[PDB]
Amino acid sequence: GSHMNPPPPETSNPNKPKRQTNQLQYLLRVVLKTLWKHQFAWPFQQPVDAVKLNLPDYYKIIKTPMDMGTIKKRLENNYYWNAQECIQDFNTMFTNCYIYNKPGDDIVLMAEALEKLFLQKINELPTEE
Ligand SMILES: Cn1cc(Br)cc(N)c1=O
Repeated sequence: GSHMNPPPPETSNPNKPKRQTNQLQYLLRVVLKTLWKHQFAWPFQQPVDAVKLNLPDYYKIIKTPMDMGTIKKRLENNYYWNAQECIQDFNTMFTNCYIYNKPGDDIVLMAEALEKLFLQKINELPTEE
């Protein structure tokens, strides 16, 4: 894509130690699955293309970009060590949305719908085996 967008967040790095936990499996099989398929998922399924969306200040404001495309790749490619790292990525995606966009903008209502499902699922994050 455009050189004016940053490189996406890292999804592969052999230097970072990896593990596959029952909680990370839940995060892919329940949490990501639930949000990915939601009618409102599409703005969150890949990094923000600030060029295409004509948001030139997006990456001036948002210095910790995250999206569900990146999280899906992280989960499928076993990038994470623990559930907290993955939960932190989802919370970053939501907070970035609420910081950048005006409250009650469509994008905000979409994030809110996903976040509601997210909280319900995360309260049921299984005990670590
Ligand atoms: C996350 N997200 C996605 C799209 Br599309 C447009 C935005 N303003 C945004 O914040």
